[PDB]
Amino acid sequence: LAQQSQGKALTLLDASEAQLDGAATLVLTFSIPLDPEQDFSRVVHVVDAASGSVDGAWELAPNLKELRLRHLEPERVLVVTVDPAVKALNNATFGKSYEKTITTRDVQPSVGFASRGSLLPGKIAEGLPVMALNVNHVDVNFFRVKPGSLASFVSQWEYMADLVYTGRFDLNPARNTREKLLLPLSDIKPLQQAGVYVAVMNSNAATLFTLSDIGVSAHRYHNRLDIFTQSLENGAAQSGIEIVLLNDKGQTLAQATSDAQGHVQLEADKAAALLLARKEEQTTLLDLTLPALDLSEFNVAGAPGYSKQFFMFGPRDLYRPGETVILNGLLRDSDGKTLPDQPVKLEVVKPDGQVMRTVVSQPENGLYRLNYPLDINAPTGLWHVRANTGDNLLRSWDFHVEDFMPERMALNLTAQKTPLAPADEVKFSVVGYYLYGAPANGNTLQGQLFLRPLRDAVAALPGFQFGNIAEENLSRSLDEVQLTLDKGGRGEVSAASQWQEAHSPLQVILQASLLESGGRPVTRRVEQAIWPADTLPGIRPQFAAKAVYDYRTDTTVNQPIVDEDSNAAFDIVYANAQGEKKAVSGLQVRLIRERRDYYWNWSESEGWQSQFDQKDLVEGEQTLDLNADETGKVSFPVEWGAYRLEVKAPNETVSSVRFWAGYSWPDRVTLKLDKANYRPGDTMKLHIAAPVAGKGYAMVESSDGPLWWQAIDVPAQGLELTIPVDKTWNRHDLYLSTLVVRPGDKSRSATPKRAVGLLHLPLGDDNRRLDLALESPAKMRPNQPLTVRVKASVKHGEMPKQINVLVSAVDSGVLNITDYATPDPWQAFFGQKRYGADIYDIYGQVIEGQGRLAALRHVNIIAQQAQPITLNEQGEGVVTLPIGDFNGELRVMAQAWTADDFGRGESKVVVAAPVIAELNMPRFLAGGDVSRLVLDVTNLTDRPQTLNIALAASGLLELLSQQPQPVNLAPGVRTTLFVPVRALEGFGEGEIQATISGLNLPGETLDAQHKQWQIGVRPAWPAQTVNSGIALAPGESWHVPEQHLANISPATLQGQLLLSGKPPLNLARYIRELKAYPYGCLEQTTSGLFPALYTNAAQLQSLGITGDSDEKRRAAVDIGISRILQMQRDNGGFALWDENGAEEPWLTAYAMDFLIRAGEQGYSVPPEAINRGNERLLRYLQDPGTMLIRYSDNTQASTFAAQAYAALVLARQQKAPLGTLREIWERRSQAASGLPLMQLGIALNTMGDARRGEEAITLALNTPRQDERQWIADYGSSLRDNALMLSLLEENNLRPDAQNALLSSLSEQAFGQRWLSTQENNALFLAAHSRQASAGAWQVQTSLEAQPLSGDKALTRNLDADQLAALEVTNTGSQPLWLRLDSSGYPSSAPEPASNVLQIERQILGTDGQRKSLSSLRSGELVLVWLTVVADRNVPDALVVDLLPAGLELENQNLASGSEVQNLLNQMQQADIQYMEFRDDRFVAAVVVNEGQPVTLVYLARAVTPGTYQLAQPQVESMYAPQWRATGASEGLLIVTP
Repeated sequence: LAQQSQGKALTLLDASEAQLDGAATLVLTFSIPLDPEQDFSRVVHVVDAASGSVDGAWELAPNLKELRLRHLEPERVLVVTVDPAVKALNNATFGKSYEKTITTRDVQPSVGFASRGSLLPGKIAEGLPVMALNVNHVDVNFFRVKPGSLASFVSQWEYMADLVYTGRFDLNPARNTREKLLLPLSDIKPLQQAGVYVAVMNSNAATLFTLSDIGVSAHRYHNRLDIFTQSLENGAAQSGIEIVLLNDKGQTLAQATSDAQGHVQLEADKAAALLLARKEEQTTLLDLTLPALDLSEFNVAGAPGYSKQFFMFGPRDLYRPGETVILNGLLRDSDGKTLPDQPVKLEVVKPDGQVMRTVVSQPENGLYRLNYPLDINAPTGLWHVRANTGDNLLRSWDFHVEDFMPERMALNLTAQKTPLAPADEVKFSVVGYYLYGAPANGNTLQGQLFLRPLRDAVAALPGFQFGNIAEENLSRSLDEVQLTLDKGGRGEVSAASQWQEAHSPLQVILQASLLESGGRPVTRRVEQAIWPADTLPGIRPQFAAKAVYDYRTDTTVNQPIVDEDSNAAFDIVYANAQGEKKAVSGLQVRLIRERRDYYWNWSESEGWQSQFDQKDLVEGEQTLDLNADETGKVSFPVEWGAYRLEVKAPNETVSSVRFWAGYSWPDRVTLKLDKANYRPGDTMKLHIAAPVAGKGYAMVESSDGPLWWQAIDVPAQGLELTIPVDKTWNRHDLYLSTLVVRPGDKSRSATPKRAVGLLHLPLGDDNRRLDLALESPAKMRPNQPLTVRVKASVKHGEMPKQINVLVSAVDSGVLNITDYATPDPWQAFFGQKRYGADIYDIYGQVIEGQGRLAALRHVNIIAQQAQPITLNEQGEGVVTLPIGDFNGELRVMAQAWTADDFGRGESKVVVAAPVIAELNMPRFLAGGDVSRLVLDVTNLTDRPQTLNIALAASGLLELLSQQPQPVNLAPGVRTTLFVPVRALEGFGEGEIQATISGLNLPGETLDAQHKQWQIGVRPAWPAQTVNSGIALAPGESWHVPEQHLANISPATLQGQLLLSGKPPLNLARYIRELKAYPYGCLEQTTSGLFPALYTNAAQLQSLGITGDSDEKRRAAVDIGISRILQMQRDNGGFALWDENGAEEPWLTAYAMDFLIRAGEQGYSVPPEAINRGNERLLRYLQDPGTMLIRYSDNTQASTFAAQAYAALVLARQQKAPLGTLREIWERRSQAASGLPLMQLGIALNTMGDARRGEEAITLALNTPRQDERQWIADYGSSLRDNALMLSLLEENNLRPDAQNALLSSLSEQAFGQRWLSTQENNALFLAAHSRQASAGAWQVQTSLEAQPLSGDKALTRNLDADQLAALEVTNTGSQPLWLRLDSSGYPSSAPEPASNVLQIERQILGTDGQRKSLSSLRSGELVLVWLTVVADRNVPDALVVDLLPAGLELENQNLASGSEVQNLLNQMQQADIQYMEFRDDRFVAAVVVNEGQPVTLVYLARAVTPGTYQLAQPQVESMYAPQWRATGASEGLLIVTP
């Protein structure tokens, strides 16, 4: 706005100094708002008439009138000048120049201690730092705290004294400048006397400091506290008494006195804050609530140490919504030994913290397993599996859930295969195209070239490594690719040779992203091999890689290792790219030892870093000769350290392989041990070396508490100790601590008076590791079992018995996303556990630690896991893993375990297909749609191929063209076949089947390639249902009304005939109508689950319903329950569409009711959900204000309904406080229906007061639903209310003569048919379900069968399109006969647009804004689908559904380049949209339609697959008053062209 200032001039109101935010600030105040753009510098300026220019950082307030300048130096003469410009907002401009001089005035004085104090003691403790500003002197009192009330006094501090005043310190700081001055105390005799003192002046007016000789140290554990009291003065070792106190509270928790060693042992958990150590007059304190000593630079990192070790693991940690998460678990003690059988409580936790499933998992032959089906609409993000073993210390297995959107484009990158010489330049062939069979034209490809060392350079010879691993400049980045592509799809990249000196095989890797519209690119990578000679040397170690820990990676890694002082064997070859093995003589084979000399190095911002100087030494050398087809074998004696075997050929080509001979690959107290690794029986030789000689104590400890300790005196030549290893030392969380202290309190040369040393105590054993060798072919063909053979080894001792192995196979791509390391149980049970203790000290604070070092280096996923096998006597086993499709690299993994031992196994299998065939098709099809499918076929073999492709259509789909001719494909070439198909009327799926014959492969027989695609097929027009019924007197006849047949196409025409001897209820109709399209709505999902909850296949088939073998049903119930839980809010309440949506109490009550009912039928639901639900319902009852019912017409009725239902739901659980029920009953007049009164009545009847219950029931049966249908927020109707009331009556067994009459009336009332709500269907089902119509005899003659139909219970029978068109029924029974006939089918002609209350219209525009034809659309073209909905009422539950033509796919983005289009979008921004989802074949939108304001909806759509597609009418309805419907016109057809 700001035009309120229009017509006004611009004058300066006030330019002056002021205190702003505690700082001296210059403020100019103008009359009217200024131009907020930063132009203040060439117009308004300040000038010191002495110093000159100053800070010109002009600031403008939230107000546009005041211009500020912060931080002015005191007592300064400032000249402020305002030039004639400034402009302001209404371009008024300031008149002339305004100059004003001002003095900035002095600052108010201040003084106080820089610190509240510290508990650090001293022998004299001089110098008290103070921050003075313009102050000549300070008076300070000096108190001495009473040794009696000392405790309470100090406890009052942090979270009672005499007086020894001296005071008056002369502080002479410079003017207008805050200086840090110190107060001497050395020349104050009445203060050197030990004790606790407090200074106070008259803003930190007081500080504290202690004088004492007692130097205290403390090690706190999770439940134990060990204290060591020694002297600050005479080295170490001291007695004395000490106490542990509470937080704020000065109350004692425990007391003790030091022994002859200084040690003390106390039991304390939390709250034990202040620690106080006295020796008569001397007293030293320690605040344990402060931060402990930082040990970040020590090797103390690791996993927490638990008594019970629960190792959770699986094939992967990255899943997509829909597929099942697999989890395995192994439970052991603190030394990896078996514990007695016990359960474990596992909970699945989704990102927002809520629990999705809670299982008490039992083990099976020692292995815990957990499968969790992720819902199709599961939240993406970080999930946890939370395990409880009983200690209430929660274990957590993290796993990510992500969803990947398709690429809708294809990029092909190819190279020259055969290696190039360094002289050659490298050129890459690029071919990009759209999936619907169109060249990617003008698409800007952007990528990058990389240079890497090729070591796997010969596929014919696996294991052989090529190239000098020591050669420099083998791994660097090259040029960046930016190619406009231009041509119809094709492009060419090139790379000039920056490599010549290279003596190793190189590879140049292109990584390129193809761009569409700056939205979701298609990235691919390709590599070109480069050799320095047509033939090269190659090394393959005979010894196998062993599993070892890498602290940089923090996971178990395979490395080539041999035993210390041994013989390293190697296979050498002289070979080329193709083929194998050539002749050569005089191969120079050197064994190079890599010697490293480590040394520490200090710096300014690096701190103490561990450096090292390396040197390569030639330990061994041999000379070798090789003939044609020979594998030379060399053996080199090795000792210890890192080696590399180097083979050099006469053509100056080098190949090196690094390996190790040993499994081992200043400001602190350096600790050393005699030998790495121990056992619970040996003895430790501990060497302690400190920079400066001193006294203190060493310790061997863990979590829980210390296992050994000793006070020590370390001279200037180190110290040697001998420590025994008890039998109770088998924890792997053991650490060896050392504390050394310098004698003198004061000294020179700085010297850290405190020195700490801390070393992890090695105790593991390499004899308990199962070494796993996984044998499998490095290459295989898809759709054939992958055979993996396991071979275990142990090195020392015999083969353990009953080795359980758990093999898995996962696509390496999925693993590389998360950098997923193959899980190892060994490192889990025997790995280095963390230092579980906090060190509290009284000496100087820790330096900082700088910090610990780090390290530096749609398609359905293939992810399997076989059952656990058991190896034989030789430790051998075999597993088969059926590989589906897939073309890439599988990482085969295996975890093994016995009772005491554990192991890991890795392997890599390249799954590759000879030829690849991909069929691009639309996301679905509609009956009658003709569509052009694109079949891309590529030949990856080295030979040319003549393939015979055979296509076959199955299901609701047929081919239109003849079979393809035989295709001649050259190596690497791709061809495109067009497959015109048509869909068939019906609801189902169509399958395309492809068979490729020929192939030809020397060495392989190979059965012909088969492939199969499925596609969804739905009728373009909504299903039409027609219901009839009648009562037939004895002798009467009845024929099928022509209404059931007219304008409906046969073969799609179903029908159900219900015959009953009493007023019936269409159970099967309710059930069948409760089986609708997803949409994801809560209530819809819940209502649909009630039938499945109370009907087995036995009962279903009796009604003419088949499918789901009960287990499938129960699984569906589970899926439903998940889908329900995925919408429970954080506060326990539920929402209609999503977890972050508005809250609806009635739905909360509903969902809860279903969940309780589900629990009653043996289905599991996490107690968190149930409990928060019940809490929320209870709060609905006891705090009605928390509710917020939106779009209601009668809030009191809404509230009463919600409260009544909640009351019932809780009352069922015996959790409904009667007082509140009565408190509600005293508001019964607000009820706008009988149902709430009924429910509340049952609640009262349930929780005691039967009288008011019966009253509520009787009243309910005489309280008709009264409301002009607006909302009320009970999702209800007269029908559903009467149904649910009858249901409650029948369920609770109450009034008979009422439920009979009501049942009959309801059966009669059910003739408000054709369009019922899900809630109505559910209610009707609940009514019919709990019904007991008893014996009702009936006989009838029909056209269906020669014999009469007869029964005493109501019978439902199915009818085909013929039986139904010829139906005749005649009662041949003595008594009457009730007959119902329900029909359903799909139209033969497009139906006329209808309308009722709601009105829908659709118009298609172009992105330009103009109207667009749906008969001239080319592929890849965008169109705006403009929907408009209107109604003469307030429809809060309006749901828009716009069926797509298969030729259009939706762009998923809400809100929607300009022009009158924006004038539509805006209107969409004014529409209160509840929910919106862009499906594969639908546009959906939950919205409220207010009276007399049209709802505008626009959504973007892209044309893709060429063809002639059916086009359906728009559709809108009221979800719970579904007689209010509208379908609005259609152009008839959609044409998409290439």
